[PDB]
Amino acid sequence: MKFSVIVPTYNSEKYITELLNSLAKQDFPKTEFEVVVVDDCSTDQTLQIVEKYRNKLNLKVSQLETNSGGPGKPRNVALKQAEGEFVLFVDSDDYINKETLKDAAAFIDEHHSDVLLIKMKGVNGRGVPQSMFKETAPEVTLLNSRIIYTLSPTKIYRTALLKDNDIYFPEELKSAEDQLFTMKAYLNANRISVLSDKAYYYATVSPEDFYEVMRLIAVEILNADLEEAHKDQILAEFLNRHFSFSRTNGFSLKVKLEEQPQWINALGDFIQAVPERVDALVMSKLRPLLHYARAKDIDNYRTVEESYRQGQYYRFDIVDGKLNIQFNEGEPYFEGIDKPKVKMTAFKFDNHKIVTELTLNEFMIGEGHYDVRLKLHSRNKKHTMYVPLSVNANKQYRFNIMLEDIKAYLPKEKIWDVFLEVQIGTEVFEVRVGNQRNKYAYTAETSALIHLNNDFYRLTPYFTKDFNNISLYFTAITLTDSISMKLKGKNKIILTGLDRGYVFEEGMASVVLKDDMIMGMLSQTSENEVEILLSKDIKKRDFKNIVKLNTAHMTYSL
Amino acid sequence: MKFSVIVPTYNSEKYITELLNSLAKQDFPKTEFEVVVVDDCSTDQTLQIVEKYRNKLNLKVSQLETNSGGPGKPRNVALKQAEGEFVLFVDSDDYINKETLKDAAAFIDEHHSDVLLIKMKGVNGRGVPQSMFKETAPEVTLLNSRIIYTLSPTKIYRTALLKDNDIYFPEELKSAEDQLFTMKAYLNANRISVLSDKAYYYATVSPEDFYEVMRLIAVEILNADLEEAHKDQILAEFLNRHFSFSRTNGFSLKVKLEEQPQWINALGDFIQAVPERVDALVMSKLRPLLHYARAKDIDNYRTVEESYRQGQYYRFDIVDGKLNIQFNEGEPYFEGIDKPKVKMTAFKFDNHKIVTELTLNEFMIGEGHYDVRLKLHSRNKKHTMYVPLSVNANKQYRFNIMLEDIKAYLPKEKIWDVFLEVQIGTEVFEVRVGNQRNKYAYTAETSALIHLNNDFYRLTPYFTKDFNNISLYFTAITLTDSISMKLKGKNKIILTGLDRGYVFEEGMASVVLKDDMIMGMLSQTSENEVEILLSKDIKKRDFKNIVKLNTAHMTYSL
Amino acid sequence: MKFSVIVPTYNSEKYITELLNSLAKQDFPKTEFEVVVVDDCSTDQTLQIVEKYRNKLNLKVSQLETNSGGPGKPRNVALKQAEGEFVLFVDSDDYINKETLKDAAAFIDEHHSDVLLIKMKGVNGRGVPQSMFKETAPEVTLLNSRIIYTLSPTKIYRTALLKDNDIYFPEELKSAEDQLFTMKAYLNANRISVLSDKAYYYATVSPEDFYEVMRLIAVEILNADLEEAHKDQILAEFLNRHFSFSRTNGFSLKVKLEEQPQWINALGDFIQAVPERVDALVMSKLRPLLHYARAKDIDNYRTVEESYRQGQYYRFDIVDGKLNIQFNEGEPYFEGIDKPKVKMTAFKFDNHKIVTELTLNEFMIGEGHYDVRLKLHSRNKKHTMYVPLSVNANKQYRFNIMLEDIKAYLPKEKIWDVFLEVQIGTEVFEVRVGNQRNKYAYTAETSALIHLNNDFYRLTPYFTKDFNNISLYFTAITLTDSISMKLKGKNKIILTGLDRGYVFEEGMASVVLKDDMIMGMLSQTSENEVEILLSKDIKKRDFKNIVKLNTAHMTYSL
Repeated sequence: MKFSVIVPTYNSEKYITELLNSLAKQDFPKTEFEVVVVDDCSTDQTLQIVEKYRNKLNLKVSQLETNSGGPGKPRNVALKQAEGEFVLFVDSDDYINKETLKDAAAFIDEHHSDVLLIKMKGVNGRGVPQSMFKETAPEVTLLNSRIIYTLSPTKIYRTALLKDNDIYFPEELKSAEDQLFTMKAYLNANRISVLSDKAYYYATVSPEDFYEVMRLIAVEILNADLEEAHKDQILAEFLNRHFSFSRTNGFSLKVKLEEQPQWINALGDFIQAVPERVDALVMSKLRPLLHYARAKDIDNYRTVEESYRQGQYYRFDIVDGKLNIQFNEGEPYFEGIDKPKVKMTAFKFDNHKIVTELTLNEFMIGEGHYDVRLKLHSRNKKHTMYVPLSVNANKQYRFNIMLEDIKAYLPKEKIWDVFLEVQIGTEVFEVRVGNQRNKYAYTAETSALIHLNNDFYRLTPYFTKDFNNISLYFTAITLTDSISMKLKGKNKIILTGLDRGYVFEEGMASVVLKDDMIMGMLSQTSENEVEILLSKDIKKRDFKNIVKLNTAHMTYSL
Repeated sequence: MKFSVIVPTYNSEKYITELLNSLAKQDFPKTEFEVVVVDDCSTDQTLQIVEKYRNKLNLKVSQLETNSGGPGKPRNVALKQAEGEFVLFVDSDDYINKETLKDAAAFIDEHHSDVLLIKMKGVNGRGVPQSMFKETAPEVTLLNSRIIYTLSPTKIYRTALLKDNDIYFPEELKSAEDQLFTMKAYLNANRISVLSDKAYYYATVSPEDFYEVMRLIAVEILNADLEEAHKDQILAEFLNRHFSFSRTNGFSLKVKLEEQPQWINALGDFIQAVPERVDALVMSKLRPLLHYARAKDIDNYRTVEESYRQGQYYRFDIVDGKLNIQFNEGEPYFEGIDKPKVKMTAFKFDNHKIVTELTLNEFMIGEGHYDVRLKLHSRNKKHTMYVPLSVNANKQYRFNIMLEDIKAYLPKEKIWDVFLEVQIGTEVFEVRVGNQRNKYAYTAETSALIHLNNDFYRLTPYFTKDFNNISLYFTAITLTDSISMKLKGKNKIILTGLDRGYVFEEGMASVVLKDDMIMGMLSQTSENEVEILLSKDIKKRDFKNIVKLNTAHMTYSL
Repeated sequence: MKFSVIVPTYNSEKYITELLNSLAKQDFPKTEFEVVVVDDCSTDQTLQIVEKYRNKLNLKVSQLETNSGGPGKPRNVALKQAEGEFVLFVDSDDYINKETLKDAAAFIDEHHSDVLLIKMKGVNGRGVPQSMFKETAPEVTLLNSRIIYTLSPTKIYRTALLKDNDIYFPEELKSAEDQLFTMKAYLNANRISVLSDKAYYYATVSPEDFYEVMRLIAVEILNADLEEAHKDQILAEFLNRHFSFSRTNGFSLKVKLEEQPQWINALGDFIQAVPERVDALVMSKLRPLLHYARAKDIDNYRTVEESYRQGQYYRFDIVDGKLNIQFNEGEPYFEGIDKPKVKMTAFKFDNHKIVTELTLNEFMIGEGHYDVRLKLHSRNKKHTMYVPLSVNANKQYRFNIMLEDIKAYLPKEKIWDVFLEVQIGTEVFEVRVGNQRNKYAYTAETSALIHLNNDFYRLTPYFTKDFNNISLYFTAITLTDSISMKLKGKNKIILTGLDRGYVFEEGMASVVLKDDMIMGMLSQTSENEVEILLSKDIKKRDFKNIVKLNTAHMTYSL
């Protein structure tokens, strides 16, 4: 055979039908795949609905003598019963696509994959991460990709890869038992593949056993058949993920103060299993958690997290976007802790204002103790412009760049670079924003009209070619050469942007003649067109005498 | 017996029945507690009411020869008559819970407590503090707990603890004679417990006798059988409560000038008893007061309290959130002295922006030496929002909360608390506003329409129930279920608020059809109706086809 | 003979007749003055023209054997020949007022001056100090007048003062030689006077010599027959002028680098004769320059001058308006080193907002390290308003003052003066603005209409009489007494300011009736006339029934 579907079931009567159908609707030969469903001793008509697919699917039903309490053992007993060339672990609450086994079998015969990663899609609001399923790579490792950011068994593994190297689910450890199964596959797979052509997989205690599994992963990486420099970098990105997205992230804040001695000890043996040379590779804000984990000093560990949330430190000084923190009278100085990273999460504008939203992802300092201002620096480093913070929420700072405020300053230069100024007392940081951002919500070269001294200019936001950073292009134009004015119907004025697009502020509008004016409603139909739904009909001979044209906050005389 | 309820009555004919019912409704054996009632020579029929409880309770009735002037003497006369193992001082105007004695004996039998503190709860608006009854603790001392913040005799004392140490209420001092009693019992107790499982207690002249009690407390603190360091600390926290809550707090600003020399002499002999070494442990703002109390200088004492009210000082400078104040010409320099009083004098809001005016009534620093920001904190303390200062005048700080800038940050949570950040260099003060304010010029549950991603929400400014503090409530609504759109006449659209009133910005407003628009005005008729006086008339069949409806600066899709 | 006029000439043939005529034209008896011309070995016909006057004047004519290169040796030769009671030096290209000797003679006989300054006047673009010639003064000193700011020898000196004290021009020092001569006269003079009734005097290389003269002056001052504190004070004034206006100012920025060591060595020897106690007496900015001059250290000296000129300092803070500056690593801090100049480069306003731009023309600290706010201060100093910065471009600071934000605070006072507050940490500058400005863009008394609690007010910018600064006058008005409203045609409403112009924001506007509304476009046709071009006709009977008039952002109930 080719595949072998393993399904851990436990009290899944109300939704096993959604999975047994996906396996039946499979666009794949029935003789080249099987479904091994081992039950964890259910108390409902679960096997009785599975047996409704014995004729539609090659089936191997098994049931444990007693309940195990997790998908660990049901997947292991089914792993010994699997006779196919590959395995696919699917929980009973999930389902797959109709062409999942078809596209996977072809992808195997072309790249000869040992571990295959299919892109997942979340239903009913389930994540399911995405940082590794943006492209289709026939070969990845734990450094050049993000496969280390997903460790669930919802992937495709080679049966010989897991049986020869002895890779089974730890039955005794019911806490995150899956993270060891995948990491053992990642370190022992000669080639790891990521498939991302469509949506394939559709998903729906004492900290002792948890921190033991983490220690097992740190040991498997150090003892794998890889280069020593690569072993700690793989272990570093694993600590980059554990201390940021697992339950360890801030346990001294949430876990009861009575049970924190139980946490710091179990976590202590995990970090003690990681060499102290790896601390230079993990994220700099995690090193104070790595030192206080080995020493098992919970009091000094609870303070490091409390010093991060509220941004209060006992003693500190800054050396270029990186601080040197002393969390207590006598504790050592952690140096090289982190210029703050800036990502432009939003960018909207028109002929009235410019609304940007810069978000500070990695800023160790707490919010409120530092002041930020948006800097608009010229290319020749002569003129600049500072726009204050309009409103902020957490580390999302929104600036409202009103054009009327900066109209009399743009004609100084044609290239206005957009920096973000960060200041803490007397230390001013100059971060160039642009290279990290979301998808630009406009078409390229989309400018906005600016009237100034009976002349017309266009403020063109664009990204530089060097480092993809955003700037503002301010140059003089001619109206009749950029935007055409036509009369659609008898109560609509269409402004069509010829060479480029021109966005404008939607809402109320007003056109003016020598002796009459008509009110209208402006609305952006497309990126290079604008409709003005007027109140009364304007005759075409009156359309030739449009003296002035205003918006809801800006005016333009013809 | 296990308990001896001591009841000092005097003309309690109108409310002793509630107490005598609560003492009979106890879920406690009758032979374990006695009610020792000592009347202070009443003028009415108070005793005739007590006598009718002799068949339900083991009653002890007595009456002094003349009125003593308070519960002072009647509490000691009942103490010699009390033969139960423990005493319980309950005023003639208050009453206790059904399970008071029952939950007290079981708790004493489980920890052998010498002073038990039952949780007090006030009726008809009576404080009754709350800081020390947040938890049920088996053992607490005068430095790791707030038990010093409650010196009322309404507690459970061990008959041996009071008698074997000559702990009796002083008779010759009528002012605060009950604080020396509890402090004598606090220091001499080997174990102090606090029972806060439920609500147990329901509570309803020359200063020569006042500060004389305070003097006996300071000497009692210095002559206790504790460590010398623990003596000065218990003496300090006593000064931290006396000078903050008793009559000393600002007496020079209230007492007549002809009687302030009398006050500065009595308060002096109490402060002269406190060694000058203990002042280093008192709160820094009281050290100037403790100095002029020993010197008994009332002209310089009044100078300090007036300086603390208005923020004026003869010569000062700020050194890291702490000021060094000299109150007069030729006086020593008090250094290292360290929240402002806020009253929301105005609050206006609509579907466009929010206007609130927060005023600083009392601050220990002049304007221009600190920054202020408006904080909108979430209930779970996960999210936050800061609005920059729009304008200020002296100490009246006004903020403009533009809804367009904050619409992207509200749906993160549903409850937002309104704080007030005040940063002096780096030390921040987060003041909860709303309780002190002017009259709320709106009706309760008055919300405001908000539009975001074709959804309809409501911003409901409300006041919390625990502390009357203002907050904002964000949740979803159905437009056709909270607001109705009707046609008054032919040129008026009457917006009606059903379940709650909605405020909107008055001014220009337009309705848009598919191929026709209409200009109009917007005037808030009443608090739950809005008039849209249009420019032209509109037929009833066209009123059904209103696709979009805007205000002065906001749009809304129908 | 009252006067001896001493004239050094050198190739003066083209201009010598002007002086000789002015001496011949003196309204003074010829017997009572002589003219002593000593020619510095001219190669033209200077002497022959001079001889033409030997009958009109008592003339002594001499000529040196070789050109001395300067007036020093010629004047000394003449002074040895002078028999006048007084001498007057006039340069060969200068000339004197016809009434000079007559007026000076009378002044001398009334006051017995030993040194007599006579007011100078520059022709053809020359100056010529004036600041010490604003008044006539019979007796001045170096410390209570500005005489130390003019050291040329174009003055009247008592011959016996010079000869008895051996006061001659240094011949071997060719630079600034007249400064030593005049300093010596001042210090020996019993009375120094200034005669300013009219314009009397009409005026048309290595640094070893320059700084050698300066060192002799220091020695001369310190050795004078004056009080010790006075010697130090006089010397401080000489240093103030010398570093500010002599060739010493900025020498490390102008002189070739290879020669700056030579400058600092001659300058160093000069400053080394000045006791260090005197540095405390000099303008604070000069103190670092004095320090490094004494040490003859050009590298640190050049850094100081460059730091001043570019506003960059290695490390500094500001305490109460003065800077503490460390100019280089390891160097001493110089403390208490000394307001920015402000020009109002824009001012626009309407009934909706005020827009003003302030430009810092000169400021000892670069952009970004200070904060600025606009301050409105009531004339009685009781109330204050602060407006945050809206945007800034380099040192151009723009403030948008939204009148809706300040409407509630304006009624407290009538006069609001505009200040710019500049805060650097905790040192605050209050700079009154208006006296430096671009041309005010409105007719005087042009006002804005404000509506507040059913009452109408005008906000009127104006300029003060005493210092021409800008203030805001806020007072109540009666609308129908101040502004007329009339109908022009059928679709235009004209608002005319009757007593003053009223400026309104241009753009959309509306008039509201009790059952109707009409939109329009507002345009400012003149500075006291506003036109609202309505979207339709209005009957005369309904124009009288306008209840409400709205602009783009404001409403006015009529």
